[PDB]
Amino acid sequence: TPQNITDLCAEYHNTQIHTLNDKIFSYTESLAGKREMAIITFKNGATFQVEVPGSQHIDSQKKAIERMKDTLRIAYLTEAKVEKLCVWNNKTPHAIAAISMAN
Amino acid sequence: TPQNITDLCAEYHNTQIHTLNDKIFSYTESLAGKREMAIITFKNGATFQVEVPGSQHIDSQKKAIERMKDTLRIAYLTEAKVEKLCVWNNKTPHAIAAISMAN
Amino acid sequence: TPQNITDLCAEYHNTQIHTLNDKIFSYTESLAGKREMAIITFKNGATFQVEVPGSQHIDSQKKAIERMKDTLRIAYLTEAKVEKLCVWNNKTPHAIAAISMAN
Amino acid sequence: TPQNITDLCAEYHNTQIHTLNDKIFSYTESLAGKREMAIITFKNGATFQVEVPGSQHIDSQKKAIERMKDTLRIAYLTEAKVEKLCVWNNKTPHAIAAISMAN
Amino acid sequence: TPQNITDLCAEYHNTQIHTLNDKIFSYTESLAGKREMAIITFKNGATFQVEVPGSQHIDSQKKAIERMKDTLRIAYLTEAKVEKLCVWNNKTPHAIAAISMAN
Repeated sequence: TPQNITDLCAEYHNTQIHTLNDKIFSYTESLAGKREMAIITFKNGATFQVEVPGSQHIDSQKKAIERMKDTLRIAYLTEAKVEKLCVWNNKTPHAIAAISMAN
Repeated sequence: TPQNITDLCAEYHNTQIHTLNDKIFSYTESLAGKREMAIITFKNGATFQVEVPGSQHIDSQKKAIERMKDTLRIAYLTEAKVEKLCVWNNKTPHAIAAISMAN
Repeated sequence: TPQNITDLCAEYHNTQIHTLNDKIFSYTESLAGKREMAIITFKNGATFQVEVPGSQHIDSQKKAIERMKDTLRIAYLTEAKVEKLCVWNNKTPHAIAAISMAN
Repeated sequence: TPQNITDLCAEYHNTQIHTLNDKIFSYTESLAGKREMAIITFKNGATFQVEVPGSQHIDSQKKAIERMKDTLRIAYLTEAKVEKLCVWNNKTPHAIAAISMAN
Repeated sequence: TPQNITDLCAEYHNTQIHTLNDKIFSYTESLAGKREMAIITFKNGATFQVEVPGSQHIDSQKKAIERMKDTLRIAYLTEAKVEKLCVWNNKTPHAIAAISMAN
């Protein structure tokens, strides 16, 4: 086991960390057909999506997506302080793979 | 992959943007047969519904109506602040497609 | 589609509106067999129940009952003023069909 | 149907009420195989468990245990104030039947 | 049945206790394939993992796994303040089995 976000992130091909150290600026949640996604923003314009679940997503992968969106929300809403993000740079916007929180 | 709500909205036919910049005045919720839904209001009188799930409801779409419901509830209690709303104008009350939260 | 809590209650047969404009005095919960339920109490003395699901509920309704059980708990913990309650008046305690919370 | 914890407690035969009028002092939760449960405590030492969901249970019951677990964490974190508790006394510790939180 | 964290941990031999009497320093959640889990950190630099739901789990536990991720998140964001930890010792990072929270 990886022990940290950095180490975790290292284990995937099209990956990358962002070091935010700030709370999310906006949260968007879509229910719209094929657009069942959440998008987040930082005051610097850093925009990130939580992916539309696909069949490219394992079983394990899928639920734990619903959880990432539960997390984005409570963080957004409690005024967070996001540290870093692990992300799939091979998408626009960048796909959140993992989040790290620390005050 | 849309990077904001406005754009997202644009990917559809009976759609429309509301820019409120206000928290929900009221929140309504129901379990009575065939009217299993939620309804939000604002102090200008603008009312919006989260629909009762039916056919034209992808299973993934379906799970997503549920999360909307959690969302308008917590947003309601946390003294909200809803920037935008993508809605199906071909409904009455207007059908919530997506929500945008900005501070 | 109902536009508010009042015309929605009207859609139903053995219903009626109480308008409280007050917070929940007490909340109660049982996991006891055949009594898996919740009970609300208002300071004036008014008592209501979130009914135990049995045949008389449509599957969809069941999912709704759990969300209802969720809203009452949180409104309670928060001291969320409860505006109205649409209530099936053919049960004792009065069985809740819908809840309205206003600012 | 019953409209208070007292009437409901009494519908069962290996029961008793505890009147605490105080917030939960400690909250313990476990994923230990076969010991999937929680234990609550009060300041002076009273201990109660929410059971591992099995086969003396009725099923309607199985989800209602889940929510009891939810109610006790939230009540813990938000420093609640337990009015009452209905408990199966033929079990050590005391297995929570129902819970009462009063304003 | 166990009466406390100490008791429970006491039933396994590949399990060890940690007493922290501190609130979590960092919370890390991942949805990356084969890495769907969470990581928590203490300022003493103590690091813990909630395991990915593998073959060494019972279906009861899987549900509980979910719950533990819910607890850690609530505790983190709430400045929780964890007392003790009963952990699975034959792994690194040490994997959680049960938590105790007192205040």
